[PDB]
Amino acid sequence: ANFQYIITEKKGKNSSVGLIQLNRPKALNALCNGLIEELNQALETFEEDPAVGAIVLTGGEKAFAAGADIKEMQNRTFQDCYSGLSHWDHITRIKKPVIAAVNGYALGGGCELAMMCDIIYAGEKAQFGQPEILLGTIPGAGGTQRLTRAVGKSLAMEMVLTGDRISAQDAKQAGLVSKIFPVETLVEEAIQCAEKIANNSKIIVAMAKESVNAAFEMTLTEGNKLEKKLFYSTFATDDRREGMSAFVEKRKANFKDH
Amino acid sequence: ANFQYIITEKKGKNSSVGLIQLNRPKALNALCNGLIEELNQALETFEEDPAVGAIVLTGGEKAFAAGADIKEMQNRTFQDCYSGLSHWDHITRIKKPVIAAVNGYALGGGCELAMMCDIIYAGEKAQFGQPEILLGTIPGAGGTQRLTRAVGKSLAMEMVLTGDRISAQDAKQAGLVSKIFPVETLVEEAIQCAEKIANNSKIIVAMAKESVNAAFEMTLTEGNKLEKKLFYSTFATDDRREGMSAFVEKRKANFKDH
Amino acid sequence: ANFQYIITEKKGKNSSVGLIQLNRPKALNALCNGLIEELNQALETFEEDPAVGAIVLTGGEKAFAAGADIKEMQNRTFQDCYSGLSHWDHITRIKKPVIAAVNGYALGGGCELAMMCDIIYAGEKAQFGQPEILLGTIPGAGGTQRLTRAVGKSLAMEMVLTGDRISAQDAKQAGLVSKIFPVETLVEEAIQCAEKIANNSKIIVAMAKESVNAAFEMTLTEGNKLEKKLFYSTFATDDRREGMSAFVEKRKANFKDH
Amino acid sequence: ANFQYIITEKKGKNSSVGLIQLNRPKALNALCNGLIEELNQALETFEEDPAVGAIVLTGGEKAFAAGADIKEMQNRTFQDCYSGLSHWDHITRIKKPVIAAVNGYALGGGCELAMMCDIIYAGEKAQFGQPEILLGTIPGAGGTQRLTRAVGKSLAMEMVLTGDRISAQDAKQAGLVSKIFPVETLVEEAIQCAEKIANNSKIIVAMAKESVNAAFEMTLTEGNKLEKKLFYSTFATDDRREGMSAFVEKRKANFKDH
Amino acid sequence: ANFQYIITEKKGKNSSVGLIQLNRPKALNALCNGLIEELNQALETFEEDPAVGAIVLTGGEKAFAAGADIKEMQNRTFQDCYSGLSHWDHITRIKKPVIAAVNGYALGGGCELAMMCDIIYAGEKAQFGQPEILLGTIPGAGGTQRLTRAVGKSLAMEMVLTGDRISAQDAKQAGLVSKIFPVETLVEEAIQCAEKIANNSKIIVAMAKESVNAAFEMTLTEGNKLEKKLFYSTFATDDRREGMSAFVEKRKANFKDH
Amino acid sequence: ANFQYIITEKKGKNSSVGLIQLNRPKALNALCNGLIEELNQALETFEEDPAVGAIVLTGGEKAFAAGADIKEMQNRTFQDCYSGLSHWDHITRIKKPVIAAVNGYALGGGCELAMMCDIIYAGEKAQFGQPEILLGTIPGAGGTQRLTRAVGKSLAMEMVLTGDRISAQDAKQAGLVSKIFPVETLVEEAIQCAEKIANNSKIIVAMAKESVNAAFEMTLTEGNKLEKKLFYSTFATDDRREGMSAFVEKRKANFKDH
Ligand SMILES: CCCCCC(=O)SCCNC(=O)CCNC(=O)[C@H](O)C(C)(C)COP(=O)(O)OP(=O)(O)OC[C@H]1O[C@@H](n2cnc3c(N)ncnc32)[C@H](O)[C@@H]1OP(=O)(O)O
Ligand SMILES: CCCCCC(=O)SCCNC(=O)CCNC(=O)[C@H](O)C(C)(C)COP(=O)(O)OP(=O)(O)OC[C@H]1O[C@@H](n2cnc3c(N)ncnc32)[C@H](O)[C@@H]1OP(=O)(O)O
Ligand SMILES: CCCCCC(=O)SCCNC(=O)CCNC(=O)[C@H](O)C(C)(C)COP(=O)(O)OP(=O)(O)OC[C@H]1O[C@@H](n2cnc3c(N)ncnc32)[C@H](O)[C@@H]1OP(=O)(O)O
Ligand SMILES: CCCCCC(=O)SCCNC(=O)CCNC(=O)[C@H](O)C(C)(C)COP(=O)(O)OP(=O)(O)OC[C@H]1O[C@@H](n2cnc3c(N)ncnc32)[C@H](O)[C@@H]1OP(=O)(O)O
Ligand SMILES: CCCCCC(=O)SCCNC(=O)CCNC(=O)[C@H](O)C(C)(C)COP(=O)(O)OP(=O)(O)OC[C@H]1O[C@@H](n2cnc3c(N)ncnc32)[C@H](O)[C@@H]1OP(=O)(O)O
Repeated sequence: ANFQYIITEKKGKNSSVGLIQLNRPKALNALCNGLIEELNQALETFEEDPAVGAIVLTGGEKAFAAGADIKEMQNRTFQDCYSGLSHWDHITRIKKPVIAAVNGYALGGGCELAMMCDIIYAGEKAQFGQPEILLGTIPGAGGTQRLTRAVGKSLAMEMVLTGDRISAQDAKQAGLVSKIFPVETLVEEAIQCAEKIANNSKIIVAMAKESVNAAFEMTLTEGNKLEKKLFYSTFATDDRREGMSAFVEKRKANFKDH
Repeated sequence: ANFQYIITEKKGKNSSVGLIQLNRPKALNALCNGLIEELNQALETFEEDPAVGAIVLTGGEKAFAAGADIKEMQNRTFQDCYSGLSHWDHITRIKKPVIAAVNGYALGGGCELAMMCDIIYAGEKAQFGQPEILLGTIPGAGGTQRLTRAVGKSLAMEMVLTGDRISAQDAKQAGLVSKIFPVETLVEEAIQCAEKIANNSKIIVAMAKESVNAAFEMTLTEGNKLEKKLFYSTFATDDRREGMSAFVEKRKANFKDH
Repeated sequence: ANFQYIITEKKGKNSSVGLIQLNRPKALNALCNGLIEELNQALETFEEDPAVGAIVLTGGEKAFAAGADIKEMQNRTFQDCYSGLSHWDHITRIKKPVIAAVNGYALGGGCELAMMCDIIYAGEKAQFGQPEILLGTIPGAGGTQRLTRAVGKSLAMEMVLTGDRISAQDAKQAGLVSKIFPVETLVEEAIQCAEKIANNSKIIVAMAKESVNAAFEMTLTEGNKLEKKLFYSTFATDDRREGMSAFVEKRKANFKDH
Repeated sequence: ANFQYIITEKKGKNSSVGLIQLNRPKALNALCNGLIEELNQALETFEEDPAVGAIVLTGGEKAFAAGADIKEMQNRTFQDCYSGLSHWDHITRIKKPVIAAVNGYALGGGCELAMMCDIIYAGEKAQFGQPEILLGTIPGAGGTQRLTRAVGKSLAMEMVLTGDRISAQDAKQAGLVSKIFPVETLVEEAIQCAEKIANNSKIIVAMAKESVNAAFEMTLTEGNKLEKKLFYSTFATDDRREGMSAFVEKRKANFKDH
Repeated sequence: ANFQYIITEKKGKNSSVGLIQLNRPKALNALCNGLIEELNQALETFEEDPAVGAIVLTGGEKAFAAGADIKEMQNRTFQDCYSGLSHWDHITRIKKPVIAAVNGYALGGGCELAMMCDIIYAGEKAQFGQPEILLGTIPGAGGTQRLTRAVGKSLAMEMVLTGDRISAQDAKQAGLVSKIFPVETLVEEAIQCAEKIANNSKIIVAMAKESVNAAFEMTLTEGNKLEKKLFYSTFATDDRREGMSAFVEKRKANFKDH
Repeated sequence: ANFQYIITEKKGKNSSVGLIQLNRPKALNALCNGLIEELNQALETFEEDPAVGAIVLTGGEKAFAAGADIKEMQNRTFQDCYSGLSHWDHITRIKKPVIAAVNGYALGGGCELAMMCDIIYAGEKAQFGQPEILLGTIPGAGGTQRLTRAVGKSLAMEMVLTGDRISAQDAKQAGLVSKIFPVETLVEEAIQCAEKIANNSKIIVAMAKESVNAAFEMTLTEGNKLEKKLFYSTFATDDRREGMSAFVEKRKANFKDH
């Protein structure tokens, strides 16, 4: 469509990386309903596009996304909430992998949106935080849940109770993010990692992703049994036969996505 | 009351931080029943004090606490356990946040009491450990559970099976504690974090704390749903209206704990 | 027996440590059905030897193990999977502690084998990875489950979806391994950790290992209650009464394994 | 809208109950994609109607519904499944209560659809079953999960593994259904149970329905604590003050749904 | 003490049974704060009385208990709940078994109190219900959790969403209660069950009770393992050795509660 | 082999049902190690037999099994249990369905062995119980877990804490067993049900069985998703195509176990 709040581009080898860029820089990309509706639309389009194997989500160089728009919630009631932040986690239902390339601020709903991605790459000056407590509320889209599971009780409690930000280097050391890149090459490096993934078999990559996600939803006993079943499933695909022949016949693999 | 084994003080801005100091230096604050009874009293008194928004728990410079009291345990039988270990985890039922400021030894029951706190700050010479195995027993107040969830299986196995101590630095790197301070300022630094948590609304802070804790008790799916209900609940308070107004109007929020 | 693929030896003080070494260096220790079978036999023999209190598992300098054997798997089918990698987790059923000493490559099934040990020590040049996705399959023995639980979602997703390796240093920082040592002393350092475990009471150590393992199978509430029960159980042993009388009596405990 | 497969109607005191009637009896209400989409829209419409407080779902007199449409499924593949039957559980996302009035056959997808409702009333000649196994497949929409949790392992295994049907009386005795009525008054009796529900506050009913559904997603300890939060949240509503004043003042309650 | 709203007595063979009778019949046993505090005291006194091995909780003939007390809840606010019905589940922490003998009404808080006992015996005219919804609130002490787990989703949803009562016979058929007896001998029949329990070893009974309770708190795999460790623990008591010796020696066991 | 304690035969149409009869009538089939060992061999042999699709497990007319062997357990110690019950749950790892046909007593370990089967059919004079508590021990092979999940808390507590037996009719009413047959035809009836099961595809039957068992190990969300995956799996098989072709061609299906 004609997007007012984001820009999308297809990037990388063979146009296989979908790039979604939040673009509301005077508001440092605060998450408003308008922008969320567009993000959701773009994610669905990329998800349905057969040439796209992975998505990179990024913002501007000073901010991935600072916050939601407070003015937009300022006047709601308990009843309003309860009976009526609904479309905020559509990103968790995409099957293809999604990499957040975070430069600058990722705060509040912004930190949450990044944690919902499968992988996070941070720029050198990135900063993460959940300042919701400073506004008299608490994180409402996994900020108390995905953060704690990544960084441990002590650091998550400190962040959620004080609102204090942490640096890209603290995030990486704690495992909230897995690489740090220079500011000017962040998105390009995220695009390469996405390309590498997109070169894999899509149906296998989707099973792997589902398998890793399952580790937050099951005991280890049941997570292993699920994994084992996804693993048996891969033997029903041509890609599995091809990847393994390629290694025996010492050649490169040619996946076809089934 | 007139405490035999602890000292309590009110501190920080407006006396908003309750300080509790273990004070049985002759036994390196070994946690005998009597001391635990006084601790639980001091915590309840803080909890009920409307001036108090956070608590700091600390020992002396040489030990936070060197464990449960081995002398009191020596002569117990399997059958004493059964029909008889009891008020050891009252601290987990306090709604207000509790920060452990650990200088020196925190071993066995003492490491466990620190890990039950929301946040741990460590002094430069602090040491953590679970030496229970060296007495022919295992950790009995979360030392195999909270430790493992903070530092990973490999280090928690190594600590629990050998009894080896780790440093403050190793504890920080592993996410068991979140900051390290010089010995002589640790307690002051912990009070400053406490005072920051105490400036926020007491009822919102209690909710946020409940939400974070819930990351250890449910799948990520039901944790996100429970957080969302608590987020909705915030919109039932005056302090949520006041915080959101203050952000929009760009002024200091004046929270009144409801 | 007469082993083709591994070498076993008894080591440490009084020969209390069973060492198992994978020995199929022309395939970089690839884990074929034959070798898994021997490995399982060697594990059962050490578990049954009353002289052995802990096991070290290791490979060569260049590789701990490069994976399941891709040539045996090549012509498997979805129905073969279903109706017939079955003894692949026998190691998780050994009650005595097992430490992986990983030099060089630990990839795919080899990374998984290491992650199933209680403790991992890594050599300076070690590398961990899950390159299954490059063959059109996913990790099938815990590599989406135990990895995620040790290193966090972001790093696990990146490793499983790209197949990229991580260094020993990255692995320690993320808590997948708990110590790093020079290539040449690695095994010796692992035998020392093992010998220390072996000096402790075998019954309490088996309990303490169970308890730590429970942290991935239950909520924190229930894990604490199971631990408490096993902690009560220790009071049924001679070793528990000795270990604590020793401390009180200012003398060396002498453990009898009961 | 112009519905092919279902009929809808408002019923009961003040048009408070929305009635959805599946209406493809030349195929015994076999649930083809077409019918599901229609079903799903009707559910949404009643969900958004501020006059309706409960929905009654029902089929014809001889079949509630005899499964998904075996002819639509005949030629699908394993890769079709993976990459491409999907809106089957929209009903689980409706917040208002939904009662299944089941006359005649409710088999396979049909039995699943009824088990996804909150309440099931059965006509005297109703029959429930999961005959998937007779087609070479297994239940795919909760038939091995919701059935087993309602009837116990022995009866579920017998049903799933043989395909045998059970009677309305066996279903009530086992707790899969909760009342039995004559074939010819079943719908009207469901409607009167729905109107009783619709007389209660709509926000409170939604909270209660969520509490009860959480019994299948959490341990009891966590389900109690979630329940407790929803219970406290009711005190933020006018409806609660109103129901409770009306008891005290011995008068009827007048609820406003907030 | 000198009780205002309850009566206690010791009954059974050798006065081995503590009987607690709720006694506020002019409010049908509405559970005000005051009565809750005396119940809790009486429970604690039987728990510590070494002559008592099991407790029987009953009410009057027309009512066991009609609920929490609506006049004391009437003016509470959301902030009251929050930063404030707290000692309501002390009965769940008593180690000795508690049997509810329910004659007459057990509604709302009163149904919940009975579901918190280990065993419920119902008189012929008893009725069970959760009418909270009719007051614009939801059950707040396990009514949506313990009821659903006993009777299945359909019947719990119907009860919680309509407020309708069910009979003693429906409750027994659904497994909410496990015996029905005549109104006039109900309490003596419950005493008989408690005396039988009290003749058994207290320590093994307590462990059996904990093992049954674990069935609502973990997966079947882990509850089997918890149970196995409790079963090994029994072999530390004299009573277990006595119990089996007596079977093999063809004589009566004499238990000694250890 | 030459079994001392059991008898096996193949039965039903096409000899498709493996019948294992416990045959140690002078001890009422008390389950000593020797008998468990033979039991497990007989089950493995039927598991591996491509003509067998289901197994019927039975005892004699007077006792299915009266428990673990009290004579063998008498002189065990705490410490024996630690290091040394072990192959007691091999039956739970069989993929083919197992039906217990219980005539007469099934008590203690014998009630537990029946509950470990997928389906229980009971003779008219069968009796179920957990009399462990009368020997000073608790159930140790699922008696506090599988029982409670089948019959609800109240009846399970009453059985486990008193040792009282329940009839066949009480068991069927509570959902512990799914059908009652006359004593002299019970085995023939169970074999007929096994024969139906064995008419279906063995690979689809095994997946159906694994799905149903999953209901005890996962929240409903994750149980539904695992089931979905299994459902997709079936589309990789020939039997799924054949069964669904057969309905539509209105002929009888010809399954080939793949
Ligand atoms: C449910 C919870 C269960 C918890 C279970 C547990 O925590 S089991 C407990 C686990 N923790 C312990 O095993 C650590 C035990 N303590 C030590 O190992 C050591 O004290 C230490 C390395 C920390 C410090 O050695 P030092 O030589 O500096 O100090 P020293 O040992 O002389 O201690 C000073 C005095 O405190 C006493 N003391 C120290 N630790 C104690 C303890 N846990 N229980 C009782 N008393 C203790 C001593 O015995 C000595 O008293 P006297 O010389 O005057 O007698
Ligand atoms: C349930 C579990 C499922 C597990 C599934 C898995 O683990 S799937 C497995 C995942 N792991 C594998 O993908 C890693 C494959 N291996 C490699 O990429 C590479 O070998 C390497 C990166 C380790 C290093 O390569 P190098 O070039 O240094 O060494 P090179 O490739 O010459 O390998 C040395 C010899 O070992 C053999 N070999 C190496 N890895 C093997 C493996 N995993 N399975 C079988 N055979 C293997 C190769 O064929 C060459 O054998 P010949 O020259 O005699 O033929
Ligand atoms: C993800 C979710 C997955 C769900 C997957 C599933 O539910 S698998 C589906 C499971 N359910 C099915 O097995 C039930 C199949 N139905 C039956 O076995 C039988 O129809 C019956 C026992 C229900 C009733 O038999 P009767 O003899 O009275 O009626 P009869 O067999 O003639 O059926 C009446 C008409 O309905 C059609 N029909 C009935 N059930 C159907 C189904 N599931 N798919 C499509 N068509 C069906 C038939 O083809 C016939 O139409 P025509 O004569 O015009 O052709
Ligand atoms: C955390 C936990 C939360 C728990 C929350 C709850 O249990 S909420 C509460 C839920 N339970 C209630 O909704 C049930 C309320 N009660 C009723 O519906 C009805 O009393 C009844 C069907 C039980 C019986 O009706 P009867 O007509 O036979 O008796 P009747 O209504 O005249 O009342 C007898 C006297 O008892 C008092 N009474 C009855 N139930 C009460 C209650 N739950 N709390 C306060 N007082 C109660 C009434 O005021 C009247 O006193 P006066 O003569 O002085 O006026
Ligand atoms: C991990 C799993 C742990 C499991 C733990 C358990 O199952 S503990 C086990 C729990 N189950 C038991 O408590 C039930 C024990 N048995 C009884 O209560 C009773 O035998 C009975 C009520 C079923 C039937 O009484 P009757 O008098 O008809 O029959 P009787 O008692 O004479 O049994 C006939 C013969 O078999 C023997 N016998 C019966 N049950 C036995 C058992 N569980 N272990 C060993 N031997 C047993 C008797 O000792 C007797 O042999 P001799 O006369 O030669 O002596």
